[PDB]
Amino acid sequence: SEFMSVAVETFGFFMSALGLLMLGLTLSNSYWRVSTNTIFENLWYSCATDSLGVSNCWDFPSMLALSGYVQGCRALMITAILLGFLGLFLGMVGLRATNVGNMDLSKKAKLLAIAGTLHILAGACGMVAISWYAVNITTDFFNPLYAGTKYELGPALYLGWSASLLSILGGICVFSTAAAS
Ligand SMILES: CCCCCCCC/C=C\CCCCCCCC(=O)OC[C@H](O)CO
Repeated sequence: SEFMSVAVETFGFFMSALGLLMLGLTLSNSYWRVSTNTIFENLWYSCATDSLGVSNCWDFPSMLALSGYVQGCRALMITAILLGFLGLFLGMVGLRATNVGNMDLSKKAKLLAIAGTLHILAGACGMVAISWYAVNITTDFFNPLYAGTKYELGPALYLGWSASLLSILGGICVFSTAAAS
């Protein structure tokens, strides 16, 4: 019975770590959306590939981010990564075999529950940011009246959606094992 708890604990911990790492990869990924020249943007840069092949990038203007949804998506992604770091750290200390200080199993269980919640919240923040970003792009693309540039969903959004799910599912596992102590 103890093996099963440890296995799920270990599994959930590595899932959370994987989700956090991918969240960081998502935030720094160049392809949040691509013009259906060729324009591709993330939360930080707006770029353009001119004929033929040459690509240039400019910083995503802060007023544009503020007047839109980008600055909000920035805040949710940054929060998610910070929460995931706090969760990874506390989760690492909360593992059964871990000897950082000299805490009993009960104190470890409390830490795992906190770490578990942090990963769930991190996945939630990432989930909202990706979805918020995605809906804005999708609404414009399928709008006949929309005169502006139309974008496709970028690969990073599928990476972020996966990352968030991994964080949530991982956090659930860690939290479940914590409740059993
Ligand atoms: C174990 C966990 C490991 C993974 C966790 C990694 C956390 C950091 C990764 C990405 C954050 C940075 C994303 C890219 C930041 C770009 C900053 C930039 O150059 O911005 C230019 C300008 O300010 C824009 O307007």
